[PDB]
Amino acid sequence: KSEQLLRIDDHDFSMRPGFGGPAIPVGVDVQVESLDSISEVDMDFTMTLYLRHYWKDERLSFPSTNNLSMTFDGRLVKKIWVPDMFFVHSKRSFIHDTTTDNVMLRVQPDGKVLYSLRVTVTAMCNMDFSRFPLDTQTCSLEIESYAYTEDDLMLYWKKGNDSLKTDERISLSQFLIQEFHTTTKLAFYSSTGWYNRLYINFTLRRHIFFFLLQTYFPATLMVMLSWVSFWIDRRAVPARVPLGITTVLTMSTIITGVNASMPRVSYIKAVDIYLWVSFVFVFLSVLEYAAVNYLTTVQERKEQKDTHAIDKYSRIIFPAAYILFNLIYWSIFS
Amino acid sequence: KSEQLLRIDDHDFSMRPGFGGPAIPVGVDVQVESLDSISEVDMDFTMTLYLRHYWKDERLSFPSTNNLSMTFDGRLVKKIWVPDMFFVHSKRSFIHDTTTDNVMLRVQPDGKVLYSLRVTVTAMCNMDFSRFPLDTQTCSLEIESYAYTEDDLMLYWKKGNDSLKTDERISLSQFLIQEFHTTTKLAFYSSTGWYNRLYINFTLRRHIFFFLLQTYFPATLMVMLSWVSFWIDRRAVPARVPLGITTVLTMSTIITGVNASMPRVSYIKAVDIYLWVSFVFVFLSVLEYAAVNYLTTVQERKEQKDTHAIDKYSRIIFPAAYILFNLIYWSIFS
Amino acid sequence: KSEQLLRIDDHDFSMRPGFGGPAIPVGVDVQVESLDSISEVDMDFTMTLYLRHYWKDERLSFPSTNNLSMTFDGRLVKKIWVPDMFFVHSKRSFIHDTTTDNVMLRVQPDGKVLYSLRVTVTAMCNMDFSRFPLDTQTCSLEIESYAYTEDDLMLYWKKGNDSLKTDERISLSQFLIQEFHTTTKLAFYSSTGWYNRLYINFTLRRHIFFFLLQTYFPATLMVMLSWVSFWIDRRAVPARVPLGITTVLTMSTIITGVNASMPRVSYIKAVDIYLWVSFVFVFLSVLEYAAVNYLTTVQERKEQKDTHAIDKYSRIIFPAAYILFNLIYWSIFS
Amino acid sequence: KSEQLLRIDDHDFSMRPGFGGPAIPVGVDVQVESLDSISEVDMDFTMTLYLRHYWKDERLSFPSTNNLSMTFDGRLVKKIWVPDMFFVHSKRSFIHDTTTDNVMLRVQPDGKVLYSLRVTVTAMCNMDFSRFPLDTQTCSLEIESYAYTEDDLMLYWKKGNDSLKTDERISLSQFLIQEFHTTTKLAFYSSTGWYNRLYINFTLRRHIFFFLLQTYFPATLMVMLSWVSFWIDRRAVPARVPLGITTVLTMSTIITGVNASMPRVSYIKAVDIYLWVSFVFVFLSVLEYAAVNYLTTVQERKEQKDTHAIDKYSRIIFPAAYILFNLIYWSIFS
Amino acid sequence: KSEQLLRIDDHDFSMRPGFGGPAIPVGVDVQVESLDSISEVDMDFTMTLYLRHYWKDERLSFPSTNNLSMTFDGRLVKKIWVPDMFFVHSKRSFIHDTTTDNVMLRVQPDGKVLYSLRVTVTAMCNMDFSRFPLDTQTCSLEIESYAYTEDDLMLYWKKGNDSLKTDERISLSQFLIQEFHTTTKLAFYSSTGWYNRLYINFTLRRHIFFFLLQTYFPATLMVMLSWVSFWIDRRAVPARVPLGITTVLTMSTIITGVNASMPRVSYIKAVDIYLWVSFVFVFLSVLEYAAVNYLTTVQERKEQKDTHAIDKYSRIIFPAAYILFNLIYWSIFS
Ligand SMILES: CCCCCCCCCCCC
Ligand SMILES: CCCCCCCCCCCC
Ligand SMILES: CCCCCCCCCCCC
Ligand SMILES: CCCCCCCCCCCC
Ligand SMILES: CCCCCCCCCCCC
Ligand SMILES: CCCCCCCCCC
Ligand SMILES: CCCCCCCCCC
Ligand SMILES: CCCCCCCCCC
Ligand SMILES: CCCCCCCCCC
Ligand SMILES: CCCCCCCCCC
Ligand SMILES: CCCCCCCCCC
Ligand SMILES: CCCCCCCCCC
Ligand SMILES: CCCCCCCCCC
Ligand SMILES: CCCCCCCCCC
Ligand SMILES: O=c1[nH]oc2c1CCNC2
Ligand SMILES: O=c1[nH]oc2c1CCNC2
Ligand SMILES: O=c1[nH]oc2c1CCNC2
Ligand SMILES: O=c1[nH]oc2c1CCNC2
Ligand SMILES: O=c1[nH]oc2c1CCNC2
Ligand SMILES: CCCCCCCC
Ligand SMILES: CCCCCCCC
Ligand SMILES: CCCCCCCC
Ligand SMILES: CCCCCCCC
Ligand SMILES: CCCCCCCC
Ligand SMILES: CCCCCC
Ligand SMILES: CCCCCC
Ligand SMILES: CCCCCC
Ligand SMILES: CCCCCC
Ligand SMILES: CCCCCC
Ligand SMILES: CCCCCC
Ligand SMILES: CCCCCC
Ligand SMILES: CCCCCC
Ligand SMILES: CCCCCC
Ligand SMILES: CCCCCC
Ligand SMILES: [Cl-]
Repeated sequence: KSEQLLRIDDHDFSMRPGFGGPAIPVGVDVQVESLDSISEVDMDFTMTLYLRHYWKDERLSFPSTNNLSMTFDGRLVKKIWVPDMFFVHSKRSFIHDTTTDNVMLRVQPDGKVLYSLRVTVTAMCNMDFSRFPLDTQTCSLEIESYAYTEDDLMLYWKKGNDSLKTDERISLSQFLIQEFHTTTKLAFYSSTGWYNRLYINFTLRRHIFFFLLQTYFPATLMVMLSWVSFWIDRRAVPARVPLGITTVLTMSTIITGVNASMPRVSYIKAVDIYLWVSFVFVFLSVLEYAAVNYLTTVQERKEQKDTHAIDKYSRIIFPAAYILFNLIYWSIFS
Repeated sequence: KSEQLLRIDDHDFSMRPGFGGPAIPVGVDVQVESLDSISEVDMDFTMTLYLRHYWKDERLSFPSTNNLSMTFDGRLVKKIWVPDMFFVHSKRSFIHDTTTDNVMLRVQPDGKVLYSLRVTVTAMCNMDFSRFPLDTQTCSLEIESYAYTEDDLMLYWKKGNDSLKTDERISLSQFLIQEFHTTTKLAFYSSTGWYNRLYINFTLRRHIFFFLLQTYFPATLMVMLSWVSFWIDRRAVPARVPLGITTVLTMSTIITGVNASMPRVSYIKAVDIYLWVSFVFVFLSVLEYAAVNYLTTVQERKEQKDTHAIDKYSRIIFPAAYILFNLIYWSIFS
Repeated sequence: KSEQLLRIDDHDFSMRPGFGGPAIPVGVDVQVESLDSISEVDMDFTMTLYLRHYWKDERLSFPSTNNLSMTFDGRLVKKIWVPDMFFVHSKRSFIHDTTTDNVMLRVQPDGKVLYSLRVTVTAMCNMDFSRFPLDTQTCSLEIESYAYTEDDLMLYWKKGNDSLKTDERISLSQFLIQEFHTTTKLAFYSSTGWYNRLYINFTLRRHIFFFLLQTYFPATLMVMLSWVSFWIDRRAVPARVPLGITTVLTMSTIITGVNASMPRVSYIKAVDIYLWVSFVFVFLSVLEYAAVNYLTTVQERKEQKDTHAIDKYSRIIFPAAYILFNLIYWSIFS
Repeated sequence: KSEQLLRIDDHDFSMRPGFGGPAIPVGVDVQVESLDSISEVDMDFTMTLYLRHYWKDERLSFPSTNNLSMTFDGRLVKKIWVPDMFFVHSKRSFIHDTTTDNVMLRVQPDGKVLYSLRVTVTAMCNMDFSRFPLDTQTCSLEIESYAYTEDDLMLYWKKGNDSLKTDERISLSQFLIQEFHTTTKLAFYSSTGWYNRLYINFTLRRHIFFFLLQTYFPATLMVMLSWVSFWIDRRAVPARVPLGITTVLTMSTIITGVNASMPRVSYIKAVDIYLWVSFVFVFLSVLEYAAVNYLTTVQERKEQKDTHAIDKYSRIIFPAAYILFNLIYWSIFS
Repeated sequence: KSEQLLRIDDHDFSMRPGFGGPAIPVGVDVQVESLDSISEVDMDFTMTLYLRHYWKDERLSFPSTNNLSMTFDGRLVKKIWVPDMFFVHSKRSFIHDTTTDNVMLRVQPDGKVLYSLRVTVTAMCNMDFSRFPLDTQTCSLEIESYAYTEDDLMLYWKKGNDSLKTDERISLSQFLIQEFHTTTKLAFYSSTGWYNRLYINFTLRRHIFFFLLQTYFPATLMVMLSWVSFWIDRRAVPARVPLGITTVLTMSTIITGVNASMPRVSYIKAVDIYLWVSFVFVFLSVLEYAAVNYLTTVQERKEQKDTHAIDKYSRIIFPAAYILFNLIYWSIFS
């Protein structure tokens, strides 16, 4: 029996190696397999990875006439001591178990141990959509011991920045992923003490040109089209009025569609500001012709009893104001 | 063996400490980690937290030459007595178990015990949307013993208002969170008796300006635009009619979009009242020109065989009525 | 040991109390905690409640110098006999298990037993939407023994109509709940025999005014607006034609939006009938002016080589027909 | 002890009754309780039913002074032999377990056994939507032994067509259910051999009138309305042009709404063909007036330097072509 | 007892057959039952299949007077050694367990073993939608040993390309499936070594004509309709202006609907390019008439104090440019 070579019943495996003395160091390596999904409304992401641990335990040393190691499955875990790692700020996770539990244990003749498992985790990530669609987001995954303070267990990256590997075909449907790196920091709990915590960081970005073409282009085109009325004869009322009222209707339908396609985030964003400023511009264009028509009718009635100056001034004033607004807007939001 | 220092087999752990005598006090502390989501249609919220208990049991005292404590995992729970807490008015919950069960047990040499676990819970919360989007909501989470009356188990906050801690980056996508505090109250069951119950309370609010700009602005702009027709010559029927009919169409499309974006709550809200009053105003504007045109045609036919008074009165009457309505509406709903 | 006071190993708990003789009566009480959700497409509802049982078993009597009872958790259930209740016509259910199983057992010194558990269940409910939104629905939850006929187990409400309690803040987002009561009836299975079955009944209703304002109002307003054209001069073709064609477009957009907001039920309802009758009315209004214009052009051409009678008759005929239709419709559907 | 009357430890229950000899027959009966849901996109359905088995095993015979049978729960299943049935072409299933496992076992004194359980299953069903909404679908549920060939286990319906029962109130929200019946057929696996397979069949249909009124009616009405322009004076260009352009807009909005309400199936259906033919008809109507106006302007200019024949021919040609198309279409698709 | 014929307790089943010597070969066969679903947003697919293994183990040989084999259920798996296969790049999987675990074991008298199970798996698949809807996708499923390198376990297809079978009625709602085949490749892990990996490949395609008719047809028809204005008299301003403004509105509504029906992929696709080029064409058509009207008004005013050349040139220039664009576009994207 392979389990009789290790004196399982001759040791108490309820206690850590080296109990009573200096803390036992544990090394960690991580391989990211894929990103599964992201949720903007719930502000969280899902990931699948391999987790590996390294430490030494003299109690597991066995005699040998060569240098071959023994491999075990997950059934041996319950008979020995292993680190109790958990993910911080996580919402749900589980360990794969098809066709059997995805757990492996390797023991060297001198007592070195390797412990590996395959897991999926969902973690929180606070997001800010003030500068949408030009916004940038940063995420992290956290690992910590649940019951062991730094005085008993010392947690670190096995090989520094080289302990993190990522799959070559990791990608997201609506985001670009960049700048993976790792960090460490100490955490304090008033109940027990200080703990070591490991981090994995990365950054997310959007495709700008797609959003530009979908949103900014039609509004600008509609604003430019609203200016055509300034060059039509003021005596053609049945041409002048329905032009403006149909332009307002088109702008309203565009805004409603754009709202219907965006993530349901209930606070002001930059695109909304741009759209509503364009709406206000379209509205003022109709007000202008209203004034011009009333003034012309009053003058004709008074005379009874050429280009109007308002149109001549508007032809210059409206484009200049729109250009100034664009310049300020793109200086603020880059 | 660490478990041989505690006389597990020398005691009956089916019975509470102090059985037959005064009730055993139990203290509680809670740390909120994050809010996960909220559902307005189902009226419930989800939360993740740490739960901690404190009590004393002489049966667990062990001799020691120092003052060091022993730490245990979840496997020891089934061999001893622990409080049976549960969440009241909850829909679902579970305990995290990756990479192993998130449970810890600490025993002092004098028999003091600390019991901590990490859990996610979904709880009900009745909501009222009468004053939407200006409404405010209050929520609470409840904790109670399942089988032990106050005569056997006394439940309380360990440190009063200081027993509650919240994460510094707790936030919701579409809500603002404020005013966390704790309370206690007694509950009565006719089957068994009286029980102690603990509460955790907080308040929710919306972003007003976003809803204002999305909903109230376009309706007001359309109502103001409908008034332009009063200043156009009454002899331009092909300009007067299509203006009004297109304004009605635009208002209808706006209302349909606004309905399509709101949570599916099937009873009257304030925003609906505002929108339909604006719709009625637009409708009356078309009726006005209908009357004016019929009267003018009748007068011309009678004569055959200047500004009309109706327009002159409407130019003043319509804005005043709209202002009065706004004043009453914003006095009622603040 | 508390379990040594009951002679567990001295009895066979695979057989019911009183085996071989008259059936053992069992009493039931239910407390409804909340309604969780409802699904109109799948026609089912979800509920959370406490379930309690009462019976007597002499085998569990224990000697005592006082009149105190013993309390047990769910671990004792597997060592004794308990009733095997199940929910009929249910889709899914489960028992809460945080922080431990929500089960309690109380034994009196004379052998009386109380057995309580907390459960969530989803049950079917056939619905008929013919009279939507004026429809009414009735639901029920059913409880029955799985393996025991009335000759072995007699099931009844412990205290008649007083065995049912409901929470004071039970509510649904889109429904009103009323008229809770209980009933019993016998059921027959050809495989085994007759069984007792318990019922819990309640009724559901909608908010009428919300649906009225959302649906019936705009259609009526559009039908009334379509009548304006009868009072405009027949010589203004460019005003008469686009009015009607835009009214048809507005009505079509309204119908499409109303369809987009309703539950996806694929058979005819009353609201659809009302909407399509209004659509037909709008369509006939355009046909009327088409005829009037053709007749006027023919007469002018013949003469070449005042109010038309059709308009004068239509002004009276259309409103009367619409009023008659409304009267019949609201007499049929109340 | 009831389990001591059956010599459990005196027999090997790892082997089928009659091992080494002729195959043991097993009879099956099924009672359908309800249909839970259907998914057109994923093409599958869900069902809840009772499953019952019948066979004889001499090893379970026990002496008795009467003819009473013994009833067992699911805990005895693991101690004896039972058939290993499974559902073929299924996606997921489970056995109900509230308040305990829904399993029953009945043993006669001569060794006859009845084995019943309550289960929910989701199964695949390939669907074809070519003739939607006039299409018809056929479904089936399949049952088979997992490890036993016909040489060891013979599976059949206990009572032929009478072994299938259905609930009197089984219904689906958007479908009609009819023609339940059962069949059997042999299946071959190259790995092991031949197996018996049982079938349960039924048929599904839609409500035709609802779809007719929702889809076909508005398109026909719009096509008929487009013909009005043929009877208006050709000199009223501002009435003729906007009529046609608004009719095209209305038709486009109707088609978009109809697409938005239908199941997301990405291949051509009959309703789409009808809608796009109507669209083409509307488009040709505008082209006609374009030609008429250009020809009239050319003739007036040439003369400078009555009803047009095109309108007279169109008034007859368009309705005849539409009627012919309808006749062919409804002859093809019935 | 059947398990006493195999000397279970006389062997250590924690170690592979042939331990210490050459690697043990294992053969694999797969039968695909159905495809369950696909997700374009999450880029993954689901499948159900049977998995079978073949190998030889002398430790399981038993004496026999004939050549009959013994069949076992899943309860024997835990008492012997079996290969630890797992799926690479998978998101979730599970083994069916109704009415019991779907596992079978067959042992020949000489020690040959067959091991079969039924499983459902969801796997990742990176997709590229640049050429949508004309795009093509390739997918694969991967199988590998979790703890055994090629030096200990040799994995291969049992019968080459004949080891893969597919159901005759496998289909997807919105895709066509073709070209199933298998491949093998070696993989390297720096932690342990080299591993054998098996592949299953297939290809996906769309229905082109459906997308053509739904998307490309209406845009082309609207572009062609916008050209009608070039043939109308330039003196009919109230006919010329609203035509163009309504054509722009119709095009915008079409684009919004098309966007509302497509999978939410946030980057540029070919269909978007086609739609926005058509939009630009419609916009230029309105600009043309604006210029023509201004020039005519200026000339009339100057004279005060026939066909215009712009229309004559446009009638030829616009269709030629559109044809050239179509030719280039369909040469690029085939
Ligand atoms: C809530 C933070 C300030 C947001 C400012 C938005 C201003 C937009 C006004 C648009 C007017 C048309
Ligand atoms: C149901 C509680 C009273 C709601 C009152 C709403 C009144 C709105 C009328 C709108 C008329 C256009
Ligand atoms: C299917 C049961 C009869 C439904 C009758 C509906 C009649 C509505 C006709 C509407 C015509 C515009
Ligand atoms: C893909 C199978 C043939 C489908 C034929 C559809 C023809 C519809 C043409 C509609 C033209 C407006
Ligand atoms: C992002 C890769 C290049 C995409 C090029 C799209 C060009 C489309 C322009 C449409 C102008 C109306
Ligand atoms: C904001 C004013 C709305 C009414 C303006 C009507 C036009 C006035 C022209 C003098
Ligand atoms: C008619 C004079 C020129 C009109 C266009 C002016 C554009 C000004 C942009 C700064
Ligand atoms: C509510 C009345 C609808 C018909 C009114 C038509 C206009 C009348 C002008 C005198
Ligand atoms: C249902 C008839 C459709 C064509 C009617 C065109 C108007 C005719 C006026 C005499
Ligand atoms: C012009 C005569 C009165 C027009 C309105 C008549 C309404 C009739 C409703 C019964
Ligand atoms: C003006 C002559 C009759 C117009 C309608 C003809 C309908 C033909 C349908 C076959
Ligand atoms: C398909 C042709 C589109 C341009 C036609 C413009 C009308 C021509 C009238 C002679
Ligand atoms: C000369 C006609 C000018 C028409 C107005 C153009 C304003 C927008 C220019 C892009
Ligand atoms: C009026 C001269 C012909 C107009 C149509 C020309 C089409 C050119 C396509 C290359
Ligand atoms: O309850 C606790 N007191 O400290 C810790 C926990 C859980 C997470 N590890 C540190
Ligand atoms: O069934 C009961 N009778 O009292 C209680 C319960 C459950 C919740 N604790 C108090
Ligand atoms: O299979 C059965 N034969 O009778 C019954 C069942 C289940 C539900 N209880 C009565
Ligand atoms: O793997 C198999 N070889 O034959 C069968 C199976 C499963 C389903 N029963 C027949
Ligand atoms: O952790 C590992 N080191 O090598 C492997 C694993 C898992 C998958 N098998 C090969
Ligand atoms: C009218 C558009 C101006 C854009 C300027 C952008 C400056 C970075
Ligand atoms: C016309 C808007 C009036 C708003 C008044 C608000 C008073 C608090
Ligand atoms: C025109 C509406 C008539 C409503 C009558 C209602 C009778 C109960
Ligand atoms: C114009 C509709 C004709 C319908 C004919 C139907 C023949 C079965
Ligand atoms: C105007 C459409 C031209 C299509 C050409 C296609 C060449 C393969
Ligand atoms: C829209 C503003 C017009 C101002 C006329 C004096
Ligand atoms: C805003 C334009 C004013 C023009 C004054 C003549
Ligand atoms: C819309 C009301 C008009 C009243 C004319 C007297
Ligand atoms: C409602 C306006 C009435 C005007 C009377 C002259
Ligand atoms: C819409 C019907 C008109 C009838 C003219 C005689
Ligand atoms: C339907 C109206 C007919 C009028 C006859 C003069
Ligand atoms: C729409 C086709 C018109 C043909 C004129 C000759
Ligand atoms: C398609 C109609 C042609 C008419 C010829 C005079
Ligand atoms: C739309 C471009 C018009 C150019 C006139 C010179
Ligand atoms: C783009 C058309 C230009 C025409 C020049 C006469
Ligand atoms: Cl006009």
